[PDB]
Amino acid sequence: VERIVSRDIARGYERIPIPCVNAVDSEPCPSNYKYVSQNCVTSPMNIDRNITHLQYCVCIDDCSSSNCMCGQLSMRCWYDKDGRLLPEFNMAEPPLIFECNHACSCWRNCRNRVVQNGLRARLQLYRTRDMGWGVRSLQDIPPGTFVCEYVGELISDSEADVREEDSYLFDLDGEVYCIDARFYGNVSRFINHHCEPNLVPVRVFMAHQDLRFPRIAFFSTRLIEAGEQLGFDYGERFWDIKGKLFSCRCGSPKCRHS
Amino acid sequence: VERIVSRDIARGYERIPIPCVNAVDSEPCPSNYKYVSQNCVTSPMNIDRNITHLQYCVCIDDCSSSNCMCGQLSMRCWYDKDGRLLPEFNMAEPPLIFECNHACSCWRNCRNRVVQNGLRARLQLYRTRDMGWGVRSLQDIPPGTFVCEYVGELISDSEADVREEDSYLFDLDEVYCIDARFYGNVSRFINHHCEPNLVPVRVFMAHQDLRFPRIAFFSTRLIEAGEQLGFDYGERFWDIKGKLFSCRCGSPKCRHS
Ligand SMILES: CCCN(C)c1nc(NC2CCN(C)CC2)c2cc(OC)c(OC)cc2n1
Ligand SMILES: CCCN(C)c1nc(NC2CCN(C)CC2)c2cc(OC)c(OC)cc2n1
Ligand SMILES: C[S@@+](CC[C@H](N)C(=O)[O-])C[C@H]1O[C@@H](n2cnc3c(N)ncnc32)[C@H](O)[C@@H]1O
Ligand SMILES: C[S@@+](CC[C@H](N)C(=O)[O-])C[C@H]1O[C@@H](n2cnc3c(N)ncnc32)[C@H](O)[C@@H]1O
Ligand SMILES: [Zn+2]
Ligand SMILES: [Zn+2]
Ligand SMILES: [Zn+2]
Ligand SMILES: [Zn+2]
Ligand SMILES: [Zn+2]
Ligand SMILES: [Zn+2]
Ligand SMILES: [Zn+2]
Ligand SMILES: [Zn+2]
Repeated sequence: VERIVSRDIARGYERIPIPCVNAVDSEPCPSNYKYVSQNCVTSPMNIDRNITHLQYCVCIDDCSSSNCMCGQLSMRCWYDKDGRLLPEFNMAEPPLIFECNHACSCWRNCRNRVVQNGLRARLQLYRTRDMGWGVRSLQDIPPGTFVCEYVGELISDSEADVREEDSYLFDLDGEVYCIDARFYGNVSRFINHHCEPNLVPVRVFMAHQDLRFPRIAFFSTRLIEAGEQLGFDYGERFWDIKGKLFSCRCGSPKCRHS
Repeated sequence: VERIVSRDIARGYERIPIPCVNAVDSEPCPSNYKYVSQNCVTSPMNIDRNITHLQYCVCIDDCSSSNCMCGQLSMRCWYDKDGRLLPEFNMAEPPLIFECNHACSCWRNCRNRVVQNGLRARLQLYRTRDMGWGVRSLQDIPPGTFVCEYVGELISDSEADVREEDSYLFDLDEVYCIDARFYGNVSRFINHHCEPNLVPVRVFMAHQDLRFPRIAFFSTRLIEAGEQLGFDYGERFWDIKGKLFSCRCGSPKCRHS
């Protein structure tokens, strides 16, 4: 029996609801954090938002030509007309993506705008048998589709150094910064690690181009089938620390942390 | 002959297009500014965005009850079920409005969220006969409706002190201004009227830094389809510009003619 413990963990802040179900145990919907749909701060982060520091394009079309400066900052625009990454996109070593912004001459519906349009896929928080909560897709997701952003509290490395919990940390890259999704986060905080992951994180710039503060967008690395759990590779720093305490349960025949 | 010089001056950044028409002269659509749908900065404004500094409500409903703590911040929520200001709203002395935010327990579709849902009314930039460009409504607007935000570049009082062009300034109160001269939305084109159909209301949404209210224009009366929008620029504007020109609003009670 699959109980519905929340019809929407986002309380309407996403384009569609993100329900939560539990077919495993009696645990209620998680409530020891606050859902936020965009990154937040406690202590101030001096993100450079001077509008005159944005690089921008002067395109008179839909930004599908090689002359778009935003595509050139991205090496090329990697988006097809449906917002999916081109097959040539390097999933193993992704470039920086510079989406168009409000300084550009183009319209809000131009080709180079995907992550700034926000989560679209139908996701569901659910109780796994042996890895706590996880996130699954309720629909087929084609390859190269934007799935969700890793959203949370932006903090300095020195602030991360003095927090007891580091199990919900994403390192952004001298002065380095982190997204801590422990106390404030979106759906991405519940995604478990997989060693052959169906999501890859991509560093993206949209409303600002402060290179210290990429936003982290997960794109699908393959066709994700309806019902599949999402996963990304937490990376070597997470496992250098947590491997002391537990081993990976992703179950991949190519698992690297078992 | 009414020429359509732009189907949408906002290039798709608003919920609806804002066309521009000219039935008066040769002038093409204005292009000596950059349209933005939300406030921007050049020099940094240290707006307090610490999420733990937000006051918030714990409502278990749609925030239509007497107990919503966000409504209490204005003594009460002033929005009805259609998002319009209650008849008792004091147009002559508007309170500060604190809308719900992401720290509240309520849902994103609660009652206390209007200005944060963005411009909805069907507006049009057009060429007036004797006041340059103006903005008109294409639809009837009932009283108390959110029409548009005064959007532009947030600058300090000392920065405004050294800017030559001051015809697109809105004063917020160590005071700040919105300068819509170089970056602005549709509101930068609204002309002054001495009996205005718009009133500016100070609103707080994603942050509650009292130095930086956002300026939301609400209708003071039923605005008729085709009517030009206007607000009262105030005494500081006319104390300065009265030296150069007189008011052309045409009101029989005009105060700056
Ligand atoms: C530039 C360094 C950024 N910093 C400080 C950091 N620290 C982590 N952990 C601890 C922080 C608290 N101190 C008591 C011990 C170290 C940490 C843990 C991660 O995963 C378990 C992780 O995954 C991606 C990234 C992490 N990043
Ligand atoms: C909080 C900052 C208040 N400040 C500095 C200011 N200055 C204005 N104007 C000038 C700026 C350049 N100096 C040479 C002379 C004064 C000004 C003009 C306005 O409308 C004609 C107005 O309308 C609402 C508001 C204005 N506000
Ligand atoms: C960001 S959380 C994922 C959400 C978590 N499952 C929960 O219930 O809140 C990361 C934590 O989940 C568990 N986890 C995630 N991936 C795992 C994996 N591949 N193997 C074992 N545990 C994993 C570990 O406890 C890890 O510290
Ligand atoms: C913020 S702008 C309004 C848009 C302006 N009509 C334009 O074409 O850009 C303010 C300027 O418009 C003109 N204006 C606005 N209201 C006026 C009024 N009631 N009487 C005379 N001129 C007015 C003045 O030149 C004023 O400095
Ligand atoms: Zn372009
Ligand atoms: Zn573009
Ligand atoms: Zn661009
Ligand atoms: Zn593994
Ligand atoms: Zn409430
Ligand atoms: Zn509230
Ligand atoms: Zn509310
Ligand atoms: Zn007048």
